[PDB]
Amino acid sequence: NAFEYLRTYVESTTETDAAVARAREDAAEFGLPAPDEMTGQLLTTLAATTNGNGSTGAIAITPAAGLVGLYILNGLADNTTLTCIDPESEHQRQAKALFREAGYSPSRVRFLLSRPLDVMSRLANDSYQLVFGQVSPMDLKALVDAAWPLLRRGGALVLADALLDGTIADQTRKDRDTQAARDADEYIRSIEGAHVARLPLGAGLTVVTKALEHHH
Amino acid sequence: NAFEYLRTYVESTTETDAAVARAREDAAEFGLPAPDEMTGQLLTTLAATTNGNGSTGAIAITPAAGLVGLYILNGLADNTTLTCIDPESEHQRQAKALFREAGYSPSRVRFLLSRPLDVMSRLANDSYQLVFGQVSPMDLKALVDAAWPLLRRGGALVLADALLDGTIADQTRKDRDTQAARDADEYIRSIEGAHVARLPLGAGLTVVTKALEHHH
Repeated sequence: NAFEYLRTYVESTTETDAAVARAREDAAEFGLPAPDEMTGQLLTTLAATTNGNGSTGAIAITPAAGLVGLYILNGLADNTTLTCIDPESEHQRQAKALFREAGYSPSRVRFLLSRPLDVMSRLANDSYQLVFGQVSPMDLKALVDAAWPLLRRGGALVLADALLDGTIADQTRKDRDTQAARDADEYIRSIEGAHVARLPLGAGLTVVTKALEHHH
Repeated sequence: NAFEYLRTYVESTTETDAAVARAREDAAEFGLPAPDEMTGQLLTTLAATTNGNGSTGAIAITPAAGLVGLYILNGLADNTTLTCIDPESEHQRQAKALFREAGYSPSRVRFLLSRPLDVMSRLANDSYQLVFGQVSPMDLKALVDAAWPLLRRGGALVLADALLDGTIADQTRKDRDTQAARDADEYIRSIEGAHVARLPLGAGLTVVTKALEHHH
């Protein structure tokens, strides 16, 4: 109930961006998983707060990198890049187009036509300040193991719909997916030197940031 | 409906912290406004992601600075301080005690026994990476004007319950408060070089971070 009145007021009141609205329309036309406006604003916040200094930039692992990427590019420091990863070629065309239409230079974005877990093995460790992942619950754990090394301290890994609306921790709900999402959550909460925040956005967002060195 | 199952699973699954649980019990015993566990985790994330370099640290403006402060201290870099602000002396005793009980050194915290809007005039501009405010809707605008100058670029101002559960933008709802919260929201969305994210936490959280310099 109350979630939607908040959503409605925030959505019906956020100044519309043409490039963003276009990317949201495109994603919907192709049936792609697209984080809502509130989740995107939080992506802009993290891209803006995370440290661009010494950072290559951000990584967006999702079929709809255009929508997500636009939110990230809004906050990211100019001397960093957005690296998008998806194996589908029309998704590469879909993304580069949206960036082109928005006023973005090609030098700010990089698209890797690959399966996420295959190419992350080819990126530099400790070089990224932000990683957004939109994957299947069965890939969550692998994505965490793949992304963690790439993340810099003060860096955040953002996992969309990772909580399956709370579906997890439910006797009735036996499922290949629910069980994988449950193991991911339990696994994520077990890693050391990580800050875990699980928020009421989309189907439940898990953001895990790499802790800085602490005396306490 | 779905918000609580997510909340329940996340709350019932977040590894309990003694110092934090104590601060949450204390706040409840004194009837103080206390952000839930999910909002606190997001505070840790921002304290961890924002830049401690060249920053004095964070500011917590709230009657329950102990609970809020503990979440912030978890992420904040060691070479920064948490500045708490409240005019009530038992709140100062309440906070310093909770920090003392948690393993925190007195050098990491600073308490200013003052009314927020009176003392912010006495702090250094462009020196803070994070400011959390828990105020009345009638003080929101003034808090933004007071906090903005103190915030560094890449810095975030976090305003608790600023959306009044979406209550705003409602013909029926005439009110001294709703009208002030509405003007604050409209005013906040008008400032330039600011990233505004409004999220479904508490009664509606507004976080506005100071944008970095952008060519785009």
